[PDB]
Amino acid sequence: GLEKIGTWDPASGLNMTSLIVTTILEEPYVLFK
Repeated sequence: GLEKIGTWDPASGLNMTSLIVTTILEEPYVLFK
């Protein structure tokens, strides 16, 4: 039936109700040291 679903009021509007760096192994950008 008719149920309240939230309020309205003029101020409040309508109030309803270490970094893991993954990479690839690829020379020469990232090779295994």
